[PDB]
Amino acid sequence: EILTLDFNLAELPSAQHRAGLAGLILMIRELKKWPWFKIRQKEKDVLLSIENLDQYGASIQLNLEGLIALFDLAYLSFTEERKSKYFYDVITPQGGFLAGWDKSDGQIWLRIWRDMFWSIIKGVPATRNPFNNRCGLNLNAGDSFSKDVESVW
DNA sequence: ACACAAAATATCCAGATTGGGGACACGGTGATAAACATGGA
Repeated sequence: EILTLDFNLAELPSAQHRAGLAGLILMIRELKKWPWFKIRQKEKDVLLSIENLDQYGASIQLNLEGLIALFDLAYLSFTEERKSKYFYDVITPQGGFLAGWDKSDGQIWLRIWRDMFWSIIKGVPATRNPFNNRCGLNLNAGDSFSKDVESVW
């Protein structure tokens, strides 16, 4: 189906509420700049359109497939191997649009952001339950997850 | 027992010299613990 949402910045009580709006706008724009997103739109009829973009208000329209694609991009994770200084691997999220803008030497700035994300915001195992299962998937292979999307939808 | 008078001018230091030589710490350590919050069937 089609689901439409509208939001205003004059009623949000927390700054993080306002920050999330810009974050999701950037995520949608990053989706709009990926060929595989257009391939998904052509095949599964993915709907994700920003209607109103002004100083105060915001509007969005999306379907189930668009939400699934957004979740796949945002919650993409991979596996990294670490050696003590007897081997151990650590699951690390991809980072979303951060990889698309980080051109620094070795993406060391990305490393700091990834460490904080797993370490504090995601200290609860909940990131790991969601993050580890998601990890290692291939977008080009059509891999997707929708068990959690149904509850959110 | 009466009265009168009770000091005046010159001068009050000159030279040479006021420290020198050596040294201003050595080692060992610079806290240790206990006091949780969210998920799926």
